[PDB]
Amino acid sequence: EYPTVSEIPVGEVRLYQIADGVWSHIATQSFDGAVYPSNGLIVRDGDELLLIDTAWGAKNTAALLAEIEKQIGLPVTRAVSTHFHDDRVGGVDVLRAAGVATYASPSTRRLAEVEGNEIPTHSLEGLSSSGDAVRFGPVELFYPGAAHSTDNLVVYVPSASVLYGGCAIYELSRTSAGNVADADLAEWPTSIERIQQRYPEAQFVIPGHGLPGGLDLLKHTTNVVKAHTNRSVVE
Ligand code: NA
Ligand SMILES: [Zn+2]
Ligand SMILES: [Zn+2]
Ligand SMILES: [Zn+2]
Repeated sequence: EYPTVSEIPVGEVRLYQIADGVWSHIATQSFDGAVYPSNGLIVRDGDELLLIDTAWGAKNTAALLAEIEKQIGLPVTRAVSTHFHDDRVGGVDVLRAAGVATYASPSTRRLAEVEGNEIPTHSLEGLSSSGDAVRFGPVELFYPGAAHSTDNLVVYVPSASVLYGGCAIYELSRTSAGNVADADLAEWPTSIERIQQRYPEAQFVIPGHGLPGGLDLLKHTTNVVKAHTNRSVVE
């Protein structure tokens, strides 16, 4: 029942409840002449909500806020962007105008500024070096090292065993490398292994784009990334 790319008109946002107090948000965007889906996370935070990632642009993010109020009815009070690309920070200004406190690591904030992308307000401490983890409300933020980008964070919800990999993790249907312009292809498998070693208890794994699955999304991603490094597509 997870919504697929052809099931979400561009400009609309769907929510999917993964576990008690955990939802993903799903939006779509035109990119490279195709239409791509994109996931973020919503985590219940007492009587408030913690948002992970925007919905890829101002229009989608406004629709995300409206859909959250329609379906959940609790206020989004904080948001964390997991890397500097537009599918993660595009819409930060909308969140800020809606009273959401926006956060990213210093590295993400700097890279967003260099790229010309929206810059989250707050700087997350303690995520500078590969292997660093910090608790942030009801989630753990983890910097596994460079992968899809040098700044990419992953997010674990310990109460629900939900691992949100962001764009460092590919859905199973993705057979080839996606947007790797800013990626560290050489470190990506090592970074995935750090994720596997830290969260072997994860029951649900949410990629940055596409269908959730289990922990075999990690090995699938390593396989695809390694094939790309070797100028190969297998699947
Ligand atoms: Na709180
Ligand atoms: Zn990206
Ligand atoms: Zn992405
Ligand atoms: Zn595979």
